[PDB]
Amino acid sequence: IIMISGANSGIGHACIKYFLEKSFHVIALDINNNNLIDYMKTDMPLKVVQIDLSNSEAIHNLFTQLDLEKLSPDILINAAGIREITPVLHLSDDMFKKVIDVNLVAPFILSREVAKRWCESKIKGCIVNIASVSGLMAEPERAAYVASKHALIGLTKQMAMEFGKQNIRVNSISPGVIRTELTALMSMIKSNQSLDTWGLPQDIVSCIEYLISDQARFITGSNFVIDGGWTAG
Amino acid sequence: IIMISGANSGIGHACIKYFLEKSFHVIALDINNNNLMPLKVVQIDLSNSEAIHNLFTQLDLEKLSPDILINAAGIREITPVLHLSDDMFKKVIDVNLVAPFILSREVAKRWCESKIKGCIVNIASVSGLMAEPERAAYVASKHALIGLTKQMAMEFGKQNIRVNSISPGVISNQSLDTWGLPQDIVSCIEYLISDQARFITGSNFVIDGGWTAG
Amino acid sequence: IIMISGANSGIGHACIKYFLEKSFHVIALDINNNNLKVVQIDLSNSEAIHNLFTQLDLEKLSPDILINAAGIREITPVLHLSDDMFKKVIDVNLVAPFILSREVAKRWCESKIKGCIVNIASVSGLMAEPERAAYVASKHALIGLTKQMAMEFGKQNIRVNSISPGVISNQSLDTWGLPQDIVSCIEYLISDQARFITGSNFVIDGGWTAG
Amino acid sequence: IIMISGANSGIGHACIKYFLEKSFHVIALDINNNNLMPLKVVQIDLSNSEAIHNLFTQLDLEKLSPDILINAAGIREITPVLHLSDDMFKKVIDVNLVAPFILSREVAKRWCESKIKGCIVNIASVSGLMAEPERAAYVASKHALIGLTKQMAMEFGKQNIRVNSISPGVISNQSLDTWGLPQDIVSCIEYLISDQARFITGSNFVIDGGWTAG
Ligand SMILES: NC(=O)c1ccc[n+]([C@@H]2O[C@H](COP(=O)([O-])OP(=O)(O)OC[C@H]3O[C@@H](n4cnc5c(N)ncnc54)[C@H](O)[C@@H]3O)[C@@H](O)[C@H]2O)c1
Ligand SMILES: NC(=O)c1ccc[n+]([C@@H]2O[C@H](COP(=O)([O-])OP(=O)(O)OC[C@H]3O[C@@H](n4cnc5c(N)ncnc54)[C@H](O)[C@@H]3O)[C@@H](O)[C@H]2O)c1
Ligand SMILES: NC(=O)c1ccc[n+]([C@@H]2O[C@H](COP(=O)([O-])OP(=O)(O)OC[C@H]3O[C@@H](n4cnc5c(N)ncnc54)[C@H](O)[C@@H]3O)[C@@H](O)[C@H]2O)c1
Ligand SMILES: NC(=O)c1ccc[n+]([C@@H]2O[C@H](COP(=O)([O-])OP(=O)(O)OC[C@H]3O[C@@H](n4cnc5c(N)ncnc54)[C@H](O)[C@@H]3O)[C@@H](O)[C@H]2O)c1
Repeated sequence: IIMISGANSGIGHACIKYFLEKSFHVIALDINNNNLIDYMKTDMPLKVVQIDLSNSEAIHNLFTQLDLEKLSPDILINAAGIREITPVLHLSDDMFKKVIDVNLVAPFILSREVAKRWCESKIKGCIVNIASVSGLMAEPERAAYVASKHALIGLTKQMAMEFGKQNIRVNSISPGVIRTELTALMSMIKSNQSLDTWGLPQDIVSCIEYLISDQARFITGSNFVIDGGWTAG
Repeated sequence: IIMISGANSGIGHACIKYFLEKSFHVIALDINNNNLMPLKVVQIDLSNSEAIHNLFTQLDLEKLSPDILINAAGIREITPVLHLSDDMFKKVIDVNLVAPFILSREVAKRWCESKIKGCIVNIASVSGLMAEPERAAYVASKHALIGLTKQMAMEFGKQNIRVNSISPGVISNQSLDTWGLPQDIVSCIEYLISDQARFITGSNFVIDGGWTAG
Repeated sequence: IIMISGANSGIGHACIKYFLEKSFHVIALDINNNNLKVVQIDLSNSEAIHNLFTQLDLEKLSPDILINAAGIREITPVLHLSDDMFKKVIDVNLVAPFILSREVAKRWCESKIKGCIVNIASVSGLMAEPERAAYVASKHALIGLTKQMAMEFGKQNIRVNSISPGVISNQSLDTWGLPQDIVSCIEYLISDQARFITGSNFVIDGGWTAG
Repeated sequence: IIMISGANSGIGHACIKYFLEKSFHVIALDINNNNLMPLKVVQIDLSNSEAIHNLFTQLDLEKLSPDILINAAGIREITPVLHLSDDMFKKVIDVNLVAPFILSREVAKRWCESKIKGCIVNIASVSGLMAEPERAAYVASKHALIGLTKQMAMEFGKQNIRVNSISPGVISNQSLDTWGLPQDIVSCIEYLISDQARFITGSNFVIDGGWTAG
């Protein structure tokens, strides 16, 4: 059982399809589901929850439903995220906070909750946080985004230490520019990379597969940068 | 004119005495004032953003705007993560990240409108570079702050607004055989705000007795 | 074809085993050989490297993939660490990766062919330790070098990445790392699934660098 | 007494004026001397480690042990990496990394022997934190030097020997509209050797006008 946030789009949605193909049971979290409706009509082992991850009450109601339905996820993938592009002086309090509530607070809460159940059961859990190269190098017009992505890397490290004794591994992936719904400008992207190729969702999906695998037994608290050389210098 | 949050204790408090004694006009922000000349002391809960907005309404009525922001208000939970509630996680984030962001946006706005230089110094921590147990919020919030620092340094650089951070160690795991003291952090602030710091922006100054070395 | 330095021991030897088993033409380089082209070479000798490349230019053998795993760790108080012991660690741990990396990249650029280099660094490339001045300098240098060479050769599809093993209490996890944790990472990093990965350093360390 | 490599040019040079003018006895170390009061000038190739060992034998016989060491001698190749030869890479390493290693071990030996409380500053670079085109040896050497700073800080910390580095940017890819000047490096050196730097070691001070910010 693998629980994936941001399931309606981009990376999270490429994960939904990939992991259903390899016979995982998938719990999909997203605030929209227009791009999951078709799959909901099938008999695939797919539980879709509609949920505003910025509402921490709704996150409890999620865990109430999972407990009552007897779903303990084995893996959590925190991919849901938002990103502002607005001058910092135009960025309102609420919207700074929204970006924080989705990108940082929600991963923390979902992580505390799955980890509570894993601790209680002696299960060997796995968590992957999708941060960003904005968690390492800043960008203009992105105060909250950079802040939130730096915070999530930090959080990954902290929570790896908190739960390592229980063999719950917690890692992050920091994508560079990946072509999804979230994303002249193209030549600027390339001029800031080393590779002349576009980042795709499959590059992140593959990294997740590596990091949830048995081969990743000794991997915790690390940040895997998947960015075509953006952070190189 | 320097604005200092966390003025009622430790690093912020030590900054009060020191810049008053250097002849600065001081605006002191803290939720407590028991521990508190050109000194405006404000009793304020900095996790309440409505109260930061009202502070600025008062400051604009007073035609009083800071040249310098020191974000030293801060809280550290010590709680096992399973016992760290939603609200406490968020409170730590609202004090340690959201309040520096709001205070910084606000003083940046007025520096940009007045076309005046400005300087912000953010008090982070070594917990911004290295995690520790029982510190989910503290660590995430301090990391976030370091990232906030670099971001706003980039945002405002062209307008000559410098934004830097300091990451103190503790004020065995150290390299030096001495205690970190408040004055070690004050001296670095003094440096970061000075004319000698004209070319320093987006930098994190670690003052930690070798704690982060290895 | 894959070239692996440090082939006689630990991480390098584990790779020889795995990549034969996977059908690769392996080229092992090492000073010792007591444990497939096997070359006995001291990599701290720059003219031996140039000769290996001479020989290899005559045999048609230029690797598709390079794995710099040859390394030595002094454990020496820094006051007793001689000039020559310091240069040697630097010559093996840094200079040789660079010479070996420049040489394969030369042939890849000429042939207009993709290449892949994985540099075995260390968590000592990120966090210092006492009594390891050369080692820590050298592994910090190699992380630097990986990023620089990732930039240098990106637009020729030459990918350059590194791995920072922990030890193969100061960790988060209660197990010991194994040469296979590092081999599995090298495998991932040379895969077609790593098309987008360059300049990155992969930490594989049980949480050692976490905090 | 302050020992300064690279004393003939740029940052080492500007340190010569500066610390002479503040009453330090200075030992200038460089391979050239055309741009060079209690001053001892040594013409020395810092890539030749026999000569270094010589200098210190001599200095011991003159009972001159420096109190402070500034490692500023440096070289940057700008050369495409396919044209960077073995010798060229080794030379950059020998100057930028090996020499500061040796000079540092040599002055620490004497501080430990005499029970002095010494101070070392390493002049690294933003290329110690970020790669650039055509700078394989420079980038590797400068990353090496940050790493050595942390390690020797850890080694000699029980002996109150502080080891720190500074990472100059350029002395558009910056956030500030401005050039670094040697003085920005010199003031930072002055701060790191001071009594207010008592709790500072292992640290890396970036002075780059936002280059590394993102
Ligand atoms: N695409 C990129 O270039 C890129 C690069 C680096 C990092 N990232 C990060 O990767 C992750 C996914 O990015 P993507 O490109 O797939 O984005 P995307 O916008 O295509 O999809 C993100 C999904 O998150 C969901 N989400 C947002 N807010 C939510 C809420 N409050 N409750 C529930 N769901 C919510 C969205 O609705 C969406 O379906 C994010 O964490 C993002 O910051 C993306
Ligand atoms: N002392 C250390 O070991 C250490 C180390 C690294 C970083 N720090 C950081 O340095 C800064 C100052 O720490 P300190 O040791 O001086 O702490 P302290 O507890 O002595 O002082 C912090 C002050 O912040 C104030 N504060 C907390 N919440 C507030 C709110 N909601 N509104 C207004 N004020 C509030 C407190 O009332 C207190 O006066 C903080 O950012 C802290 O995280 C401290
Ligand atoms: N095992 C660990 O805990 C660990 C941790 C971090 C990094 N590393 C690094 O991984 C790499 C391999 O590690 P290992 O555990 O396999 O060490 P090892 O001693 O088991 O293997 C090193 C190999 O490198 C070869 N080598 C050393 N000097 C040489 C020279 N001058 N010329 C040619 N070959 C030479 C040795 O002969 C040996 O076969 C090294 O770069 C090392 O620094 C290891
Ligand atoms: N200027 C910048 O923008 C900048 C940026 C980042 C880092 N740095 C670093 O700052 C330090 C000083 O830089 P600078 O700009 O003053 O450089 P520079 O070239 O102006 O001066 C360096 C000096 O080191 C000396 N030197 C070189 N090789 C020597 C040898 N083998 N023996 C003795 N002396 C030798 C040279 O003769 C020269 O006088 C260096 O370590 C450099 O890498 C400078």
